[PDB]
Amino acid sequence: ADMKITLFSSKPYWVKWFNELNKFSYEINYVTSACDIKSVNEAKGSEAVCCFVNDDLSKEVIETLHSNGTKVILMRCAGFNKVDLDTANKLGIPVLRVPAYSPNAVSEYALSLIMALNRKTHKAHDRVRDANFEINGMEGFNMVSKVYGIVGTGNIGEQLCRVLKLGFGAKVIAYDIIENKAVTDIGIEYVKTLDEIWKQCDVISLHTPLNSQTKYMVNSESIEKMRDGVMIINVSRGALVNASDAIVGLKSGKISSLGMDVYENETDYFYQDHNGSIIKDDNLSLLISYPNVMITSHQAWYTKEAISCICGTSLQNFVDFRSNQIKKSNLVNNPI
Ligand SMILES: NC(=O)c1ccc[n+]([C@@H]2O[C@H](COP(=O)([O-])OP(=O)(O)OC[C@H]3O[C@@H](n4cnc5c(N)ncnc54)[C@H](O)[C@@H]3O)[C@@H](O)[C@H]2O)c1
Repeated sequence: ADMKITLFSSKPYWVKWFNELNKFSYEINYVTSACDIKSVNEAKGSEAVCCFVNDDLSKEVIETLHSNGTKVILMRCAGFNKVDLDTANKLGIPVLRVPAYSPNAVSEYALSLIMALNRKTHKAHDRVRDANFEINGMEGFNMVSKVYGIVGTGNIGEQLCRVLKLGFGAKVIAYDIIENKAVTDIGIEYVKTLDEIWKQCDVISLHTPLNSQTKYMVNSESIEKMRDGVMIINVSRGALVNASDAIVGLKSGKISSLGMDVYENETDYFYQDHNGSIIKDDNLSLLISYPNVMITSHQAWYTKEAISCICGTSLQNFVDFRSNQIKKSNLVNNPI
């Protein structure tokens, strides 16, 4: 019990890294299933549980977890939108996240999606595999010929700004409620209203969190106000884009391409192999089938450095918990 971790939403990459980095003699119970009320029993007698972005740390499961001997929750990710902190606080349970995995991983993936919808290397790859070497349809653009707008000049945003403005010499505009200095210091200009981003930008990448303001940022109102042939990247939170609006945009031609590593109803799909079963989500089924849409299963973060840091940090969180030395930066809630 005292040294046992039950790790929910296990996959081979989790096992591989958590073992490699487990230098502290911890017993790890890897559960393939996700942490929901049907699964929370598997943690019985486990002092610590480790969860990921799509686990269900709801009031009831937390209560069960506490009523069965677990005392610390380990978020092996920086997000916690699905953890009822209040239940945890009242039960004296710390939740401990990994606030800082390499943001370059997410920014350079966002670039990846741009390059891919641009030069269409996947399309090329799918054709050549079928012995079709015709390149009609794969005309791209020089990177400097488009105006990139970044919404959210934070930790990931800032990086995408550097690589663009610095690596290609492109014209880059930012919209943010604050104003990251690193962005203004390399001659990138901020616009006061998003309405300017639409008017001026050819490819837009979103790097804000999801909140009552940013939700459905991309919708019919804004899509209409956008340029023709706009490319939209979104590797942040799926709900920044109203997918059915986005489809209308794509159908009517207003939107040239769409790249998303995240999706509003992603919880019932990502990370799992569901071949042979009908996706019942029609927007998601359609987006996947459209030929100018990149949809990937929330993997922008998955580099060697990011997952090494994630696992190593969660394990470290456990040892900190037990030496009563929790790092302020990793404690999300406030238990008694
Ligand atoms: N694997 C993945 O796909 C993955 C990995 C890490 C982070 N993310 C997502 O990327 C998003 C941002 O990442 P980050 O680490 O750079 O966060 P961050 O705190 O460093 O930056 C968030 C920025 O959004 C700015 N902003 C501008 N307008 C805003 C508005 N109207 N409402 C709220 N914020 C506004 C804020 O000032 C802030 O700087 C996160 O929401 C996170 O969910 C995805």
